[PDB]
Amino acid sequence: DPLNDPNSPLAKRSIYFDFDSYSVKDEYQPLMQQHAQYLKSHPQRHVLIQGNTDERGTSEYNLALGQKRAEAVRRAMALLGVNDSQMEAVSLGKEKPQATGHDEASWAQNRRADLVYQQ
Repeated sequence: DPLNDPNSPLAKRSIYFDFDSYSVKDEYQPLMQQHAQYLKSHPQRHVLIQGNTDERGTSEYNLALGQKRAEAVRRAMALLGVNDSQMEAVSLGKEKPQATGHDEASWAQNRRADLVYQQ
Protein backbone atom coordinates (compact mmCIF):
# COMPACT_ATOMS: atom_id res chain seq x y z
CA ASP A 1 0.00 0.00 0.00
CA PRO A 2 1.32 3.47 -1.06
CA LEU A 3 -0.10 4.81 2.25
CA ASN A 4 2.62 2.73 3.94
CA ASP A 5 5.40 3.75 1.56
CA PRO A 6 7.54 6.70 3.00
CA ASN A 7 8.81 7.60 -0.50
CA SER A 8 5.31 7.86 -1.93
CA PRO A 9 4.05 11.51 -2.50
CA LEU A 10 1.29 10.42 -0.16
CA ALA A 11 3.73 10.50 2.81
CA LYS A 12 3.28 14.25 2.89
CA ARG A 13 0.22 14.81 5.06
CA SER A 14 0.29 18.38 6.36
CA ILE A 15 -1.01 21.64 4.75
CA TYR A 16 0.34 24.89 6.27
CA PHE A 17 -1.38 28.25 6.48
CA ASP A 18 -0.52 31.95 6.75
CA PHE A 19 -1.20 33.91 9.89
CA ASP A 20 -4.92 34.09 10.49
CA SER A 21 -5.60 32.34 7.18
CA TYR A 22 -7.55 29.30 6.12
CA SER A 23 -6.64 29.64 2.40
CA VAL A 24 -5.20 26.48 0.90
CA LYS A 25 -2.48 27.96 -1.27
CA ASP A 26 -2.16 26.97 -4.99
CA GLU A 27 1.10 25.07 -4.29
CA TYR A 28 -1.01 22.41 -2.59
CA GLN A 29 -3.09 21.46 -5.69
CA PRO A 30 -0.92 18.44 -6.66
CA LEU A 31 -0.87 17.13 -3.06
CA MET A 32 -4.70 17.44 -2.87
CA GLN A 33 -4.86 15.59 -6.24
CA GLN A 34 -2.65 12.81 -5.02
CA HIS A 35 -4.67 12.29 -1.87
CA ALA A 36 -7.99 12.65 -3.77
CA GLN A 37 -6.91 9.97 -6.28
CA TYR A 38 -5.99 7.62 -3.45
CA LEU A 39 -9.33 8.27 -1.66
CA LYS A 40 -11.61 7.89 -4.78
CA SER A 41 -9.86 4.66 -5.73
CA HIS A 42 -10.13 3.26 -2.15
CA PRO A 43 -13.88 3.81 -1.10
CA GLN A 44 -13.20 1.99 2.17
CA ARG A 45 -10.46 4.49 3.24
CA HIS A 46 -11.42 7.16 5.73
CA VAL A 47 -9.33 10.25 6.54
CA LEU A 48 -9.67 12.53 9.51
CA ILE A 49 -8.67 16.09 8.64
CA GLN A 50 -7.48 17.92 11.80
CA GLY A 51 -7.05 21.74 11.80
CA ASN A 52 -4.54 23.30 14.24
CA THR A 53 -3.63 26.95 14.86
CA ASP A 54 -0.72 28.71 16.58
CA GLU A 55 -1.30 29.78 20.27
CA ARG A 56 -2.01 33.44 19.58
CA GLY A 57 -5.55 34.46 20.23
CA THR A 58 -8.50 33.14 22.08
CA SER A 59 -9.33 29.55 22.66
CA GLU A 60 -12.66 30.03 20.84
CA TYR A 61 -11.09 32.07 18.02
CA ASN A 62 -8.56 29.29 17.24
CA LEU A 63 -11.04 26.50 17.57
CA ALA A 64 -13.10 28.32 14.86
CA LEU A 65 -9.94 28.98 12.80
CA GLY A 66 -8.79 25.34 13.08
CA GLN A 67 -12.27 24.21 11.87
CA LYS A 68 -12.10 26.45 8.83
CA ARG A 69 -8.60 25.07 7.99
CA ALA A 70 -9.86 21.46 8.15
CA GLU A 71 -12.88 22.43 5.97
CA ALA A 72 -10.72 24.25 3.44
CA VAL A 73 -8.75 20.95 2.93
CA ARG A 74 -11.93 18.74 2.85
CA ARG A 75 -13.47 21.18 0.37
CA ALA A 76 -10.40 21.04 -1.91
CA MET A 77 -10.65 17.26 -1.90
CA ALA A 78 -14.49 17.37 -2.21
CA LEU A 79 -14.03 19.42 -5.34
CA LEU A 80 -11.73 16.73 -6.70
CA GLY A 81 -14.57 14.18 -6.28
CA VAL A 82 -13.81 12.49 -2.95
CA ASN A 83 -17.01 11.32 -1.16
CA ASP A 84 -17.91 13.29 1.94
CA SER A 85 -18.37 9.89 3.63
CA GLN A 86 -14.61 9.26 3.53
CA MET A 87 -13.71 12.64 5.09
CA GLU A 88 -14.26 14.17 8.49
CA ALA A 89 -13.11 17.81 9.20
CA VAL A 90 -12.33 18.49 12.89
CA SER A 91 -10.50 21.22 14.89
CA LEU A 92 -7.86 20.96 17.66
CA GLY A 93 -7.58 24.73 17.81
CA LYS A 94 -4.40 25.63 19.69
CA GLU A 95 -4.56 22.59 22.01
CA LYS A 96 -2.11 20.14 20.31
CA PRO A 97 0.86 22.36 19.35
CA GLN A 98 3.48 20.23 17.44
CA ALA A 99 6.30 22.78 18.16
CA THR A 100 6.15 24.13 21.71
CA GLY A 101 8.21 27.37 21.38
CA HIS A 102 6.91 30.92 21.38
CA ASP A 103 8.27 32.35 18.21
CA GLU A 104 7.65 32.65 14.42
CA ALA A 105 9.13 29.23 13.70
CA SER A 106 6.96 27.31 16.20
CA TRP A 107 3.84 29.25 15.37
CA ALA A 108 4.22 28.56 11.63
CA GLN A 109 4.61 24.85 12.29
CA ASN A 110 1.31 24.84 14.21
CA ARG A 111 -0.88 26.69 11.61
CA ARG A 112 -1.46 23.36 10.02
CA ALA A 113 -3.99 20.77 8.88
CA ASP A 114 -3.19 17.06 8.94
CA LEU A 115 -4.69 14.21 6.93
CA VAL A 116 -5.00 11.45 9.52
CA TYR A 117 -5.79 8.22 7.72
CA GLN A 118 -8.04 5.89 9.73
CA GLN A 119 -7.37 2.23 10.57
